[PDB]
Amino acid sequence: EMQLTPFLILLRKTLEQLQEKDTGNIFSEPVPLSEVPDYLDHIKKPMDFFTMKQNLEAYRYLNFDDFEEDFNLIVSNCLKYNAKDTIFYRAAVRLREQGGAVLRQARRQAEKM
Ligand SMILES: CC(=O)c1c(C)[nH]c(-c2csc(N=C(N)N)n2)c1CCC(C)C
Repeated sequence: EMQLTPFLILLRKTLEQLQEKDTGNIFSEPVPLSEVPDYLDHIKKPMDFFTMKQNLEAYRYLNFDDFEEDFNLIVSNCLKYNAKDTIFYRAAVRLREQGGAVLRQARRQAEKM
């Protein structure tokens, strides 16, 4: 229950804040399946911040939980695919932590709308 335009503005700002936490830009674009031929063997739904931006602009996120679910996929896919002793795995842990804080604040803003 709220106006659509301010909610989308909030999600755009939140998505920018989450991307800023991915300093290596390793989550900015889809995992290149040509370079990782086995990626889809066990990853059911790839996700990345560019796809999230597309989904946002296509009006596919109309509540906070659907936005947060796709962010959580970025994290969970990376934890699943990569071994614990890799930079990629630790980057996903760091994004989970830093992004979680961004998301809690953004949700508190939405609840005032
Ligand atoms: C495995 C994984 O989880 C990846 C995540 C989160 N991002 C990327 C990525 C984005 S862009 C790019 N570019 C090149 N040239 N590999 N790799 C990967 C695949 C990395 C390869 C080297 C195993």
